[PDB]
Amino acid sequence: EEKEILWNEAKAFIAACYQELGKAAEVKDRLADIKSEIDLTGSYVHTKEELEHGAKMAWRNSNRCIGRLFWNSLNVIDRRDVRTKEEVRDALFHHIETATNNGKIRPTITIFPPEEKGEKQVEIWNHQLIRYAGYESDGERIGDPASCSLTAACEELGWRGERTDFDLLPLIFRMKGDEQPVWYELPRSLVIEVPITHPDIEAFSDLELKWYGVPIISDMKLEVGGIHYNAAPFNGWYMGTEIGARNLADEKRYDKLKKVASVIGIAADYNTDLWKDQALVELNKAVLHSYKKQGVSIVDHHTAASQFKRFEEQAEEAGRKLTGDWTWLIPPISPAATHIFHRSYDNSIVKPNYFYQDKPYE
Amino acid sequence: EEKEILWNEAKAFIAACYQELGKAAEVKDRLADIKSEIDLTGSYVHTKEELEHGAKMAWRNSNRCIGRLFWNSLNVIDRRDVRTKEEVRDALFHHIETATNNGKIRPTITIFPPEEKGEKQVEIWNHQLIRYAGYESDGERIGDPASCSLTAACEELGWRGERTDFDLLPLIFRMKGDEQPVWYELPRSLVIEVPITHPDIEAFSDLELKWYGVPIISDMKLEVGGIHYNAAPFNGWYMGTEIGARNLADEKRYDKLKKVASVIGIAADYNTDLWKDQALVELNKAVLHSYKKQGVSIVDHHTAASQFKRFEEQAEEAGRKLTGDWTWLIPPISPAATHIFHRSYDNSIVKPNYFYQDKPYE
Ligand code: HEM
Ligand code: HEM
Ligand SMILES: Cc1cc(N)nc(CCc2cncc(CCc3cc(C)cc(N)n3)c2)c1
Ligand SMILES: Cc1cc(N)nc(CCc2cncc(CCc3cc(C)cc(N)n3)c2)c1
Ligand SMILES: C[C@H](O)[C@H](O)[C@H]1CNc2nc(N)[nH]c(=O)c2N1
Ligand SMILES: C[C@H](O)[C@H](O)[C@H]1CNc2nc(N)[nH]c(=O)c2N1
Ligand SMILES: [Cl-]
Ligand SMILES: [Cl-]
Repeated sequence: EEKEILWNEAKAFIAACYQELGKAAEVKDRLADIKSEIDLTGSYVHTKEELEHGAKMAWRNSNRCIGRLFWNSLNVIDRRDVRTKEEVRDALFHHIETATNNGKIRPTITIFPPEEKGEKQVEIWNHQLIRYAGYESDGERIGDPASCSLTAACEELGWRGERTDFDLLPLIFRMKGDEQPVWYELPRSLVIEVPITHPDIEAFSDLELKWYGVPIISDMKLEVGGIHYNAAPFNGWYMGTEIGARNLADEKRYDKLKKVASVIGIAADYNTDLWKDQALVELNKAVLHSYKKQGVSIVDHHTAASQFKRFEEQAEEAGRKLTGDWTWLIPPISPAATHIFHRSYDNSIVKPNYFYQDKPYE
Repeated sequence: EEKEILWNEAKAFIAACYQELGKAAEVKDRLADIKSEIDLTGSYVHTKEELEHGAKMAWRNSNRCIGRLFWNSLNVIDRRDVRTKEEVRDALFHHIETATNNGKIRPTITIFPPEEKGEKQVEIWNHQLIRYAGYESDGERIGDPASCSLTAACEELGWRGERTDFDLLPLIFRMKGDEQPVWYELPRSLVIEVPITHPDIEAFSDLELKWYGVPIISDMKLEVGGIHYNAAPFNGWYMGTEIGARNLADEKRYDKLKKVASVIGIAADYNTDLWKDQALVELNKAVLHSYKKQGVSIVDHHTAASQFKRFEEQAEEAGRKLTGDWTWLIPPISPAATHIFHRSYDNSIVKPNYFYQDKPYE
């Protein structure tokens, strides 16, 4: 019946995929082959065309992503051939280099071997391939609180962070058949970072803020036609509010709004002064300016929502229903200044798609 | 069976109301009386205590309101005695005067006779008792677009607006048995308005903006224990974002952000400059400053969310489940700077409550 779930998902995906690719006449023969393959082996293997179009459909179906206009130009790297930890490590280094593209970011996904019987072949422990460490030791908070748990697990395995506020975590992943994950320090030449400065306020550099160029999510499973690719990291470029309203501003993250208020010269004393809102706007302006100045791709939330509107129009023109999660699509600053705020969205789950999965620590 | 819906809602309300009022032993006798009264007359009449506590429960159950901490201090005015249009007009003038309270706003509801067999006794055409007119005549837009339809209906009945951007609409309501509503101009001495100025930027007054002091909603039905009070206007004080992010900023309302940008001296040319977000913050700061300076009650969205957090805590302490609509509770500026953004809310409908109802025009 697990086998039954597979065939049913398989029928649905192939029919849809081949219809979109102009190959509907080949559906019959392909499903035949697949049915025999499940019969004998307990699974089936995607063609390169299937896998590529499946990852692109999965992005197109991600209800929580404002960035979907560009779903059809996803760069897909097929690494179902990897068998060793060195090959996995090298494929991850490669994804970083090719996605970064000297700052002109290319949306990319690298796909590793799928689960076999719910049994992972490769288990990545990172939440993003590039992320900062976090520490908490009797009172003292250093770095990114969101990474405390993973940082502690790494330090169990013999790594030691320098305890700056921006230590890069090592890649950490376990292979099927190994008891402990291995880890590898990232080579700094592969990692672009951006110092945060403000276009008008010189003192803003006194805060000594920075962020990394490319968010490479490695904590989600790609599901395509009943095959579960648990290890399949993917990246876009940032929308500036993710850095300036959330990573740098949230009280449970870097918590910088009182420091931002002080450097832009406003009091942080009275709710009615709206100092938090003012500080959020100047911090977000600094983040966009800084990425643009350094030649690293980024989009502001107004341009992003306009692109998303085109995505909605495109879907209607193609006869496809649109699904979305309004609570994630609205940006955290000036949401009502976007068209998204003023309409509603059907939050149904459609596959192929990406699904969150929790880590072995945690 | 309509009679059956009534008794069932009646049983539920009395039991709950009397439990909260420490009167649970009187439930049996009261329900008995009520059952006979429905038997004979097709309905029942609330005691003054029931009606007052019911309106207060209905506020406490309004999922979309961030202001519910103060539900138990609602001022309830019982006007189930009115029979003429002059009495209705005078009760509405009175609500304005007593709610305004010289600027120290008192949350108030005036309750008129309920529907009898779905038959209204009094039908108020206004959406708020104080609101600005709107006009559109081949290209030319004047005043509040949200009021175009109602403004046109009034001008059918012989009223004529001066066609400023801030004409006050007349009260307009129909009585049972009359074919046409009547209308009455508001006396300006009852209506507080606030000129919008900025605490730091002198030029802001060049925009010649103003808003009215008190939002008095007259477009909703109060439902209490199966009795439908369609005419029951109620007011709070404003949260500043309602004026500055929505009434004055929205493209389909007064649409002032490009004018705000020009007067605060920033360019309105590039999405990445975040000029809309900057203009929204300065406009919202001006609205709070201006209401405070004039001595008219208002709350900022940060203080409001903190009060709402106390409302959540109070509900837990009392053993009551909390219901809310996250999509309306988050403020339209800096939503993620409030605790509301970071939790989830059960959007179930609980009665007594307030329910939207559409107008005869429209
Ligand atoms: C190309 C530029 C891209 C931008 C600007 C963009 C923007 C975003 C943003 C702003 C979010 C919400 C984050 C939050 O509010 O917490 C998000 C979520 C998401 N995006 Fe995109 N995205 C892009 C590319 C991609 C790509 C290439 C994929 C996959 C192939 C993807 C899949 C998703 C998914 C699955 C989520 C939900 C993540 C979760 O539940 O934790 N996005 N995106
Ligand atoms: C005392 C100060 C009050 C404040 C600051 C307040 C604040 C607000 C705000 C900000 C909204 C959302 C408006 C929007 O985003 O579109 C709202 C909605 C609402 N409030 Fe309150 N409120 C207060 C008092 C009251 C009172 C006294 C009642 C009734 C007795 C009430 C019942 C409601 C209802 C029913 C809605 C939903 C309206 C709709 O669906 O159109 N509120 N409130
Ligand atoms: C490809 C991509 C591009 C982009 N610009 N942003 C994103 C958003 C990434 C992102 C960053 N911080 C936090 C999250 C949420 C993490 C998260 C956590 C939990 C518990 C569940 C769940 N579904 N998701 C997501 C992804
Ligand atoms: C008592 C009260 C106090 C306060 N500070 N704000 C409010 C919000 C009033 C308000 C103002 N503009 C617009 C709306 C929404 C009107 C509205 C329209 C439709 C179609 C449905 C529906 N449920 N509601 C509500 C009410
Ligand atoms: C249904 C959809 O979410 C709709 O556009 C809502 C958005 N949330 C809202 N939130 C508030 N505060 N006021 C509104 O009028 C609306 N309309
Ligand atoms: C379930 C609840 O709405 C939750 O707090 C959400 C709020 N919406 C969100 N929106 C974004 N963009 N990112 C998040 O991580 C969350 N968490
Ligand atoms: Cl991030
Ligand atoms: Cl209003």
